[PDB]
Amino acid sequence: CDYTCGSNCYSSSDVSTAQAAGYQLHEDGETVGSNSYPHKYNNYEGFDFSVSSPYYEWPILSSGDVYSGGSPGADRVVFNENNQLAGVITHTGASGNNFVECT
Ligand SMILES: Nc1nc2c(ncn2[C@@H]2O[C@H](CO)[C@@H](O)[C@H]2OP(=O)(O)O)c(=O)[nH]1
Ligand code: NA
Ligand code: NA
Repeated sequence: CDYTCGSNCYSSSDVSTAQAAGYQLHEDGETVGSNSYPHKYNNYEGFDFSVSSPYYEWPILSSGDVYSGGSPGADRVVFNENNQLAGVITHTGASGNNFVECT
């Protein structure tokens, strides 16, 4: 696994595919789903991302398909304004409504 979010296993191609879809919607000024993804990720957790902000979060799904407006699940891809990958985060293993980084 390139990224492990709890029990979910993601390759760098699964991440690139998810990011490309979130980035396109972001540029278009449109969102999908009841929680309106993609949307800004503030970095309250204080992850040390090596690319610049602003950051946006978009769901990445364990099933392998691109998020298509249903349940976002626990996992997210985080990307910035230049379509650079910041990281992959999850609610799995985090307390409250915080996130932890996938490893
Ligand atoms: N845990 C977490 N939630 C965030 C972050 N950025 C935005 N959100 C949350 O995502 C949702 C969409 O904006 C809001 O509930 C917002 O929470 P706050 O209301 O606390 O800002 C972040 O860095 N961490
Ligand atoms: Na809009
Ligand atoms: Na809890």
